[PDB]
Amino acid sequence: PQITLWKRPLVTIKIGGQLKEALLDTGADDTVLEEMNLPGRWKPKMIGGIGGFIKVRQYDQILIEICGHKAIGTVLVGPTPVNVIGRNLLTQIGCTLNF
Amino acid sequence: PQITLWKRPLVTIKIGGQLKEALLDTGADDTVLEEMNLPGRWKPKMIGGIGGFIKVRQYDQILIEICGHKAIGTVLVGPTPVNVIGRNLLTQIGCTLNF
Ligand SMILES: CC(C)CN(C[C@@H](O)[C@H](Cc1ccccc1)NC(=O)O[C@H]1CO[C@H]2OCC[C@H]21)S(=O)(=O)c1ccc(N)cc1
Repeated sequence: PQITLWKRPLVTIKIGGQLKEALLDTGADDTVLEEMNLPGRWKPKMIGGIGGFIKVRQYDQILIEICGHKAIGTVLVGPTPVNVIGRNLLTQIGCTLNF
Repeated sequence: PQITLWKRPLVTIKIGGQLKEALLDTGADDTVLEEMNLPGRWKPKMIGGIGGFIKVRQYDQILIEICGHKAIGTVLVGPTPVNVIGRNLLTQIGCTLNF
């Protein structure tokens, strides 16, 4: 589809057998999701933006479905104010910016 | 143009007669630039990101050219980790997400 930017580009995703809402975020290097109890091992990481850094748990090779498009890759989990699908997964669904 | 997301969607912008590099950021409502001298009146404001809130100077109705596309709108100046072009200007240059 085509998504205009009048409002936040929020879409439904499916991750770990759960449905959530997330932003399609071209400004996010990596996908970051609200606190959720995913199984498997993980690695500590800190990610920075406006306001400073938050601590997140890095899970690798996580399957996510974004508008029926499947992708699998890194998912960071932590106390983020919003769920963002970052470029690491946006590339996998064929997402481009166009003007 | 059509911009893929294998690397950061960085573009050259012109603001206040100066060239700068900036990130096309669909997850940003607003446009936030690093500390710089901008001609015009400004008001102090707060803006919140992934790591908390920062103090910015709000400049209204500023001319800004993004990759050869003119916009006139609000620009926030403050200690952002990187220059981000948010939706308030992305809409003006006709930017959409497509997949
Ligand atoms: C600042 C960017 C270079 C990086 N950010 C993505 C960006 O889209 C955030 C994503 C975002 C969105 C909402 C809340 C927090 C973070 N937007 C943002 O900070 O925008 C602010 C300016 O406009 C306002 O509108 C939203 C917040 C304000 S980030 O959230 O900090 C981030 C950093 C690293 C990763 N892997 C993922 C995300």
